[PDB]
Amino acid sequence: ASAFTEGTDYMVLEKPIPNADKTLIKVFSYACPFCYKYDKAVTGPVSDKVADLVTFTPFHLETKGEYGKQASEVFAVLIAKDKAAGISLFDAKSQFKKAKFAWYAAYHDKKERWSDGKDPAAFIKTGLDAAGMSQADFEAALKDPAVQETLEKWKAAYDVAKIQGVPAYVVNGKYLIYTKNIKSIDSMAELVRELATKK
Repeated sequence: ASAFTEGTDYMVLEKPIPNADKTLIKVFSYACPFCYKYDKAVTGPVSDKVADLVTFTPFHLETKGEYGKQASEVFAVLIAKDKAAGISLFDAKSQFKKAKFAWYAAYHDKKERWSDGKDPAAFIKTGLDAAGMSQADFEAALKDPAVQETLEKWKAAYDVAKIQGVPAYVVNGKYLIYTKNIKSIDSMAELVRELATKK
């Protein structure tokens, strides 16, 4: 039927993310501990359960941390590359996934700060080395118009992140899930399916 409750399980965004129908967007930051937690355990299984209905669509939040935009640039490049190649963003071979988890580990587990903003080379190296992509290949791919448009789209992440922090899971660009009220993977997957099929 309909099992979930407006104002508790989810809310409608005042300003929807445009051009996002049939997506599960996850607004996240490399510098976000709960993003790491959810990425390790929840994001994959939930996305798998709803993959027949919505496409998993990461949105990186550039405003958080000293290297938010550098991370966004790398992620945008790596997602574009993975998707060109037909590789799932949860596949062991995903370059996006490798970079993402390398940064999560460095930042959250090893408390790496790469000289507090002054060493973007060192920051980018952590992600690119994990992904197996060269500095030169990254700077060249950054120029791709579709990558630049991804970066423009992700500017929308800030107003969504403000509401209840990150991670912020959004369905069809319209319905924001309350992270603190997520009960389980099985529950969240049904919540996403319910939201995805709203008129």
